[PDB]
Amino acid sequence: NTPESRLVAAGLELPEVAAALGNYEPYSIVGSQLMTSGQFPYLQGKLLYQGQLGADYTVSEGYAACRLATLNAIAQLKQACGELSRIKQIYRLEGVLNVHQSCIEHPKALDGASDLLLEIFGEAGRHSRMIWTNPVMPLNSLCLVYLFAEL
Amino acid sequence: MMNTPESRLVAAGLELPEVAAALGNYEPYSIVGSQLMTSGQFPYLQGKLLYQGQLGADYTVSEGYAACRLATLNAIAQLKQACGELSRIKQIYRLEGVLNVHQSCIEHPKALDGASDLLLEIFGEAGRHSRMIWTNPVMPLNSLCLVYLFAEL
Amino acid sequence: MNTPESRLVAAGLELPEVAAALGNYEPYSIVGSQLMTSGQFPYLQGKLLYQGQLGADYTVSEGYAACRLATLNAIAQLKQACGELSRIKQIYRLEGVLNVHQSCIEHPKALDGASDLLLEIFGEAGRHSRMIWTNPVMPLNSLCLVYLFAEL
Ligand SMILES: [Ca+2]
Ligand code: NA
Ligand code: NA
Ligand code: NA
Repeated sequence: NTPESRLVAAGLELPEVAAALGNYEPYSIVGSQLMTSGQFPYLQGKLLYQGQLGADYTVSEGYAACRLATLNAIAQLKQACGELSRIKQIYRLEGVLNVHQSCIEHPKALDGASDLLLEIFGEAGRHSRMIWTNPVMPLNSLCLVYLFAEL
Repeated sequence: MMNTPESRLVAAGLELPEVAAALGNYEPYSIVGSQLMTSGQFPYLQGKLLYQGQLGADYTVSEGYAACRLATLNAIAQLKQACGELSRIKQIYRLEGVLNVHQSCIEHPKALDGASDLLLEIFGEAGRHSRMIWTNPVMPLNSLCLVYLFAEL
Repeated sequence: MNTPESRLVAAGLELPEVAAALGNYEPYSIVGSQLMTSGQFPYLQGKLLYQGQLGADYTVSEGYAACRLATLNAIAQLKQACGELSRIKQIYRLEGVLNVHQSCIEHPKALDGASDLLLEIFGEAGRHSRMIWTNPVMPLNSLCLVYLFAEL
């Protein structure tokens, strides 16, 4: 029973992996640690969420956005390791959101990422996390997600 | 008798707080190999978030220093829960801190020294760390700061 | 041999003197085979050359120049730690912070100043993943801060 089967059972198709925005690699590996560059909420090559939590998007939409960015991040991890069953653990999630001052519910939005990790990787998806808000995002994305995996 | 981090906390008159619950569906710490890393730690005292606002607007630099010190005390409580005896930590090799800072203030590195100085006070040479610092406009719980620690076991 | 040092020479780049910490922390630390710097600034001859905000005070090409200079500072730090830059197996990660005005989202182009220098100087050993942030307030009002992670 693989992460891939769970994606199928959840009705989730892994997107095509997006190109870097600059002269960097989409992931790197040091020893047993695999880490992604920033992953966006793309669907069918379109950046679906462009704006700010609390102003343009509700918390439930932010949740959806972090879920989709994480699906993109998982696509990136699959590209890197072939079979997602090779991943011993997704030990760390780090996420950035653009958030209006009137809203401090961004940890709920980032649960979109956390929840998918647990859904797809099970106990292997239990992770620590970091959260940031930034005023300006690449592509005006609502969010950016980074994953760290142990092989 | 023994020069443990715990004895230094006692000597400093510092009691470790109870470890706060996660704000979402994540672990308070994770371990990969010999690397133990916390999730975000807040300046809680007796279950109350003591600093809520922005450096330079709501809090002075010395208050930010105190806030980062308290968040780091919380982070040390988290580490103690994870490893039992803080003597088991070979080094706190990295501190990463976030503050909410008003444009009129660039003395946030001095605030984050509240964290760095406590790591050195409590862990001695094992507390020597590199560090990252960020400012963010919006914080969870409107906290003035958030601290993350990374330790080698 | 073609080495990072020889490539710096070829690019006409001199490594700056390594700046002091802004607080009670180490300029780098090491866990296992992983070396990680603290924040590195765009210093030239001991002067912080870029103080302000991308899109407001500095253009994208100036941001690129700033990130390049901060990265040259970071490489100076790496050379101090490792002695010979050939001993670095890889610069596996770059993490950069910029202060950026709402009117500008071309900060990834500015951070390419850092990414491009790593590739120019370290070649294949300079291929890295990266993280980018924007923060409203920076230490020393620097335009940018760069952090490097190297495998030893
Ligand atoms: Ca990191
Ligand atoms: Na909307
Ligand atoms: Na006040
Ligand atoms: Na200018």
